Amino acid sequence: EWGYASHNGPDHWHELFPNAKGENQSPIELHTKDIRHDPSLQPWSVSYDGGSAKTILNNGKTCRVVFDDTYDRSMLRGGPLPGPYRLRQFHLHWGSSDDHGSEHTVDGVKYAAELHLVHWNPKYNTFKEALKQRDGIAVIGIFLKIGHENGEFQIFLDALDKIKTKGKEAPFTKFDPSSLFPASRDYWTYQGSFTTPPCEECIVWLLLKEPMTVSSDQMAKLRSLLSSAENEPPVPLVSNWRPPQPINNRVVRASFKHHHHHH
Ligand SMILES: [Zn+2]
Repeated sequence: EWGYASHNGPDHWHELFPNAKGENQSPIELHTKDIRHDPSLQPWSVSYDGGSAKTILNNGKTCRVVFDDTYDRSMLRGGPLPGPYRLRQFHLHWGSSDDHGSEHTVDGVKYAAELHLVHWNPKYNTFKEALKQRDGIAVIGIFLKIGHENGEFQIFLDALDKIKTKGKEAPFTKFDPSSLFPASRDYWTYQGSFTTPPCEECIVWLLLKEPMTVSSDQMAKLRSLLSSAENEPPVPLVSNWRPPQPINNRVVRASFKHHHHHH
């Protein structure tokens, strides 16, 4: 229905999805000088079940891994969340070249890609109902910095062979996404929305400070996917990222103390 071309891109979504025009849209630019450290922000911790991974697919917008959220198996707790959230799926956004690709930016710096781990509050009984609440969904956002090749990320990349084209899907199991987390757990949080239509404003964002490193070759593997079906001309699935939206005056807090700015 929508896309990332010039006729159906972000600047054209609001015409079909009113929420695109909302006041709490994501992503946003992160300027450390305008972000306050909140000492009350507690740590977040996860308990994932690698056996919970179910499918990997290509919907022509990105590549997503779907997990079994029929019950509390892979949970996210702590941080600014009121209770535990179920892991439902993770997907990526990336650019055409290594110099850009992430949706959020930290002090002007863009990364090659951004990984979004999507969770939802069971208190709301159902993902659909949860989508209606401002804190219904929680998303762990991880940046991918080019550097050392990532071993665990390779497990995921290899599977891409099975879903080169749009509309494809295949089994994917025994993969624990926490294996991709950097050593640091410091994060930034604010309330926003899904970066793709309908752009619901039901997300509590947790962006980790330390990015995950991946090799240029590995990113190359990522860009090998196609945004078009099978009996169609090869169209590379690149640039599936949304530019920053207006921060307005939303509170953006940091769980860590940044020593460089004051005494
Ligand atoms: Zn996303």
